[PDB]
Amino acid sequence: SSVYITVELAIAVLAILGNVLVCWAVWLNSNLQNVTNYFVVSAAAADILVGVLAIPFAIAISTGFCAACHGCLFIACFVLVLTASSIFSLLAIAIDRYIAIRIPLRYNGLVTGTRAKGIIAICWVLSFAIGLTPMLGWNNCGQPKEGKAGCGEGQVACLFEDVVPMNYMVYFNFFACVLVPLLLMLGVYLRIFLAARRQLKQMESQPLPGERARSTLQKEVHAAKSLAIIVGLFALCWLPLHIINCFTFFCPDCHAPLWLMYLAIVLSHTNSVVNPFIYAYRIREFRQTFRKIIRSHVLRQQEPFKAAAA
Ligand SMILES: CCNC(=O)[C@H]1O[C@@H](n2cnc3c(N)nc(NCCc4ccc(CCC(=O)O)cc4)nc32)[C@H](O)[C@@H]1O
Repeated sequence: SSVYITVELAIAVLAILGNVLVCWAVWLNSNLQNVTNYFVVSAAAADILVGVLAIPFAIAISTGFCAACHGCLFIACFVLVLTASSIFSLLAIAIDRYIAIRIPLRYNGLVTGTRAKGIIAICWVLSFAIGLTPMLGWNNCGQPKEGKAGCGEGQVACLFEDVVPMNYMVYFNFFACVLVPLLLMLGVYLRIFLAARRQLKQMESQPLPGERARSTLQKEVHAAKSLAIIVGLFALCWLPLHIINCFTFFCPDCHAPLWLMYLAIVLSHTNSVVNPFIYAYRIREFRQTFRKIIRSHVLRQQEPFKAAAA
């Protein structure tokens, strides 16, 4: 459906705009320049690449244009590399927040700029490795479906499920790229929520009653509700599609309809617009820099059209 195409491109636009806004905001505002926001900006940079490249490629993965088998496989693998990078760098934000809340005394000496650049280098090496695995031999290109070839000789209708094996999708891709990060981000959230709960408990003993503690609680509560949003949206966005993959593979009896496939693919991509944008938006310092960039842009654009009194 062209309804799928337009929704897909609408999301691609929002993915670029929101995340460019996050990258501009960190580049302009001096106060936003800390190690946490290197992770935020890396997730944002990975989201831009999803919007600019991965989403267009994922549309071609549905249109079924005629291509060589491995060339079609190449396009599908690149979707996987670019989406994985967006997941792994989002996970880095979560891990950074965990170390901030659990070990606040040692955070600065521990999460240094050199180490942060190392963590995101690993994210890409991970995304390349998992995403390009089907290219090294784990593919369906041994038996190209030539019945559908009206394609030329040695060409196939370029479909994801045609070229990418479902045992790779379920055993490797779903496990490594969705479930494990989701389980870890959930783990991180539960611990951050726990710390905040225990903190409030010990303030109720009121030995001070507390003002150093008062802000600590506010930090932990803020971090708790931010990570609830990250994880909740991540699960809402990525689980439906991958469960369908487990549906298709683990249950060869029972297949999902076409409209449902598109909806799930679209949902998978919308994680790139909301994560980590909503996390960023939730910080007041991000929100006020957003307002300044937007308002400045609108005023610089509208001023030539604004007539003086005479
Ligand atoms: C790292 C995580 N990456 C991903 O999950 C990314 O890969 C892609 N994807 C992961 N599973 C899948 C998946 N089952 N089908 C697709 N498209 C194919 C759509 C489709 C296939 C077959 C048929 C029936 C054939 C016919 O009779 O006409 C119709 C539509 N893309 C995926 C997504 O773009 C995601 O963002």
